[PDB]
Amino acid sequence: EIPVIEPLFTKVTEDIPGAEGPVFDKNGDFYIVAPEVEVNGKPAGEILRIDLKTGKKTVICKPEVNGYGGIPAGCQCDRDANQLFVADMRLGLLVVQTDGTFEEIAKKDSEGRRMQGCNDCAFDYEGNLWITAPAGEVAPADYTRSMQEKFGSIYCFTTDGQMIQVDTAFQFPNGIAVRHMNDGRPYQLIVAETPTKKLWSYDIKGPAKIENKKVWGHIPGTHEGGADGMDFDEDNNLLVANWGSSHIEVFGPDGGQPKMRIRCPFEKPSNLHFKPQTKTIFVTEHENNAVWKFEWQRNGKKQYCETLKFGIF
Ligand SMILES: [Ca+2]
Ligand SMILES: [Ca+2]
Repeated sequence: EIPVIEPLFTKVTEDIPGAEGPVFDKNGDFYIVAPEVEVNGKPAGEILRIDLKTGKKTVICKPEVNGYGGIPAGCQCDRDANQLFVADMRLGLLVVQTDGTFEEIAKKDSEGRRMQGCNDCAFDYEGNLWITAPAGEVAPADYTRSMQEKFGSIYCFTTDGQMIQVDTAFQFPNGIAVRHMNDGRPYQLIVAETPTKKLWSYDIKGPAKIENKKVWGHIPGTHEGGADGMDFDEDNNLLVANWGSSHIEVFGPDGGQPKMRIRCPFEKPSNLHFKPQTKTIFVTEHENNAVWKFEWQRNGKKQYCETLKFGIF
């Protein structure tokens, strides 16, 4: 018996193929990605800015490297600069400027191995970027994904520019989040393994240093799919989009089974993001390829881009 709530969901915008990676930059502007946009059967994913007032869409970037289009899927906003870090299933990790210019971060990791296509990412408060990589090698390699075979990896892009594969053998690692102690120190890394209906955790000992891999939680349902994107609220409750279940699961700090479920007026929630300093959660979903918003019980946990480099406390 798990309590379920049915809050009012308000449509923001639609017609965004594979709507994913909702994020707010330092100016408060809202962005999302459309990974499934295609031109002539070839990838032509886009990064869009959405006007929250009218809901009008503006494509600011259509990533492409050497004639190979991208499949942008997840985002995080930087702190020291107002730029976006985008996980791309075809191009790896991208840094995108608000004027639409972009740069591909790496073609190979620290060990010289070819970079894998990424899906989502999360910054810890020290500025390290944790990334899931469910795809195979980046372009120009043939596109493939670990939906059946276990070749999905996890990366950590350190503050000193190193791209380190921290673990592998995942069956489609998807959403990812970092739990911090009250003193702001990175404590645990939570990784969603979609098809297996599992949420995994690691203890963070330092930059690109994780240990004690554990099955942290279980996603409900026997439907095809499972945990996609996720984020923490200010009380460290973890909200997880359960693709294919019509619900967003709410886990307590200790994980295990959901302590609560949120019913959505659609079947495929993909990701979510809190509007800075509010209880408003923006949700992307793949049933109607649209963006919606609803009010949670409390404010979200501050993202890295909201913290101060030169603060006192
Ligand atoms: Ca995802
Ligand atoms: Ca998010």
